[PDB]
Amino acid sequence: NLAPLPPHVPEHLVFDFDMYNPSNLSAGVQEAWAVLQESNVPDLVWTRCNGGHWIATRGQLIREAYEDYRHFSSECPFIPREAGEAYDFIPTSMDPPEQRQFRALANQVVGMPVVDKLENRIQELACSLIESLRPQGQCNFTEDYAEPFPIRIFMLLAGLPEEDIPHLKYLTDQMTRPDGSMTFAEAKEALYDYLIPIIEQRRQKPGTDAISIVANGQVNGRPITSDEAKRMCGLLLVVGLDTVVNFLSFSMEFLAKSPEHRQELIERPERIPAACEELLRRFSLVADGRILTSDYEFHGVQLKKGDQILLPQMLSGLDERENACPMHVDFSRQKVSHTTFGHGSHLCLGQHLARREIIVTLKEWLTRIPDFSIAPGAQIQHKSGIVSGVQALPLVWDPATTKAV
Ligand code: HEM
Ligand SMILES: CC1(C)[C@@H]2CC[C@@]1(C)C(=O)C2
Ligand SMILES: [K+]
Repeated sequence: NLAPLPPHVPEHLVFDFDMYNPSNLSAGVQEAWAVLQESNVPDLVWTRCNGGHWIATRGQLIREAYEDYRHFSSECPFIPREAGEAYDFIPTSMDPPEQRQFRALANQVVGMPVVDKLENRIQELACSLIESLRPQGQCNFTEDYAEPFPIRIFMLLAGLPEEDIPHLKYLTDQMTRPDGSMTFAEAKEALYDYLIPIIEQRRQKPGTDAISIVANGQVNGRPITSDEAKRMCGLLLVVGLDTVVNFLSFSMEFLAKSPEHRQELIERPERIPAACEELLRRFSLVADGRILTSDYEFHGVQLKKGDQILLPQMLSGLDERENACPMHVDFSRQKVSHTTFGHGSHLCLGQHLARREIIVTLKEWLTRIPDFSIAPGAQIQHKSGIVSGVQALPLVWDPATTKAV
């Protein structure tokens, strides 16, 4: 359904892109979004889909808008508007200066220092999961590895039982790729219904888990409030259950379809880190945005106070203006440019944990299962939203070609 065109939006800037069900989704989600970068498409367009909103299509504008928080506010970061209005997670729903004090505490529970403490656990789980699958000669990658690996590690640090995964995963997914059964607001309240008692429980009897640290934390010298802690932990759950999980599947789908690249990493393991960065660019998957704090002329386009603008983190690296032959994957690419982990004051705090999980996966999987492919006749389906993903990824391989170690 298309919303009536606002009086200030000129017809020549209309491009009805649906971020939750893009026209060319069958060609791959990144490819579907890339249509926004075709020759005849303006740098900034307006779509009448999902209530109506602007979409910056080039890395230059995306980066600029993310840096200018005075005009582009995070107060309402999601499309549709009802979702952005209900969205109140900390620190993502705040703009500087207020945002910074909470960011410092968040970095404390998901930052590099935390990764170091989880290193052995992360390594051990990846190897354990892969070894268990190796002899089967097949797997449903999304549910057999992409989900359990990142999620179990997260539940470990958050001190939450693994049996709670199904429910929490469902809720998080409704906030990024809603199936229609729940509005963002309904999913949020369900998430908070789960968290509130745990936070109070851990404020009374503090543990060493991430929820306890946040719950009993301080924000620039003063005690964090119960609601602030709740809004912070809400973000942690979403990010721990619906980010790396999706990216791993895009990366493995690609490797399953390209023996050449698998071979390159097998022969030269030292290239894994660089490969991780090139895959992060090519298979970027996030797209959220901002709301205009006032009327503002941006790159020749008149934006009105309250207008929502989608700033696809995914598009910057796919922009041929930033990377030549953007759809081509080259692990030796000289200057890999992207905004996969965001840009500006809200730059991803968990990117170190994400990269570690990606690199460990690449290394340990290729060491045990060097040769694999997409299951016979399988047609991989992608899903689009605030965070895009892969519906299912059935893989097959000959056990005789694997190495247990
Ligand atoms: C492939 C994996 C990941 C991607 C692509 C990703 C992407 C992003 C992006 C684009 C933002 C900024 C959004 C905005 O500007 O509104 C962000 C923020 C954040 N991310 Fe990540 N993320 C990933 C994994 C993680 C993980 C594993 C954690 C921790 C468990 C994490 C924690 C955070 C936090 C706390 C913020 C909010 C920072 C702030 O608002 O100041 N991220 N991430
Ligand atoms: C857009 C994001 C990827 C960023 C981290 C999780 C996410 C869905 C948010 O709500 C903020
Ligand atoms: K809001």
